[PDB]
Amino acid sequence: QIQHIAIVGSVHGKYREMYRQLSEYEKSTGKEISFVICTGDMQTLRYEADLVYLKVPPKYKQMGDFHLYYEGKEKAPYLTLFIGGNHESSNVLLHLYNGGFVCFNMYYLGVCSCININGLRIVGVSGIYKSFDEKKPYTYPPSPNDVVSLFHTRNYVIQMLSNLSQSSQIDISLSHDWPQGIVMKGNYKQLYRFQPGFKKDGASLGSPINKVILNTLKPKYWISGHMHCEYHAEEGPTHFIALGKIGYKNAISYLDLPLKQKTDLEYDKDWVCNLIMTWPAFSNKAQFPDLSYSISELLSKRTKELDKKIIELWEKYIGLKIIYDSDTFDIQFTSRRFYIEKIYNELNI
Ligand SMILES: [Mn+2]
Repeated sequence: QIQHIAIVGSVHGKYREMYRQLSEYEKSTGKEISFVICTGDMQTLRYEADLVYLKVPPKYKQMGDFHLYYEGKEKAPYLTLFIGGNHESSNVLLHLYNGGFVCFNMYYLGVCSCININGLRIVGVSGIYKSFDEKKPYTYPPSPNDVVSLFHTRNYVIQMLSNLSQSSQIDISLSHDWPQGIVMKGNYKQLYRFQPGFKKDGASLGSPINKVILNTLKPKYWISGHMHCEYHAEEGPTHFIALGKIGYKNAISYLDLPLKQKTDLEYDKDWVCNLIMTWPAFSNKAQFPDLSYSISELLSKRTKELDKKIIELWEKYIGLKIIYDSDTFDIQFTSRRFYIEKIYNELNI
């Protein structure tokens, strides 16, 4: 009993083409896709006004396909999970920094999070690395002046994710840009001949944030897009897989994993606990996180009984199953934060 998981690189707003490719797999092979994982550059523009938040070179200022799905004209055939890249409707993703459905069957994992599906634990890290923004807080509501900085990966996600492999392993981890250094742990020679532009960065190619996270959690798989190429490498127990951009053949691959239990998309318990316990750092809706707080210290307060109560409270107000919610994203921002704050305050601490 195996589950077939589609892994996708950069979409660049080409959804109909991606799904058309995907259905041509379930027929060319007769295999069934359990679900789809996308590693970024989703460009989830709802309508024209969102073009403001899409940082792209001029020739790529396009609406793409997403809005058809947002309108209901098109329907995603597979449950599709994704993180943010460097080309996004960044206002939408900020509204959903704590994750959310952008439309039917399309779930954004947020700035970072861990989810559960079919007995798997999947960790996501959105964005790309620029050193000058790694300590920048998020400002809310989103402003057009932040189009250039919103998609940069913050350092704080390291602390948010670091304890996640304490109780069980991490099956799959996603990022947009590559973990730094991992280019050297594969056939980088074969790569360079095909991508001469990568040679210059050397071992420094990729994100140091993702490097730390990979080393700390050592997932079974690490999947990245962004680099417009196919690539494999091995860092200890972790299989690295890089994917190209939709419209080209290196863009989609498939993971045939053992399916132990079929199980709906669910919030990860440990992630939920971290999410609740770090609330004080995120209590200012205008500017977060507040790094006068230590994410680590806040998370050191996790105890078994506390975790147990959190999961009970989460299950009550929100539910363990991640379900589709068609409320406008600004409502979902406020709503999820309302319940996070409620749960924390009920712990009495
Ligand atoms: Mn990219």
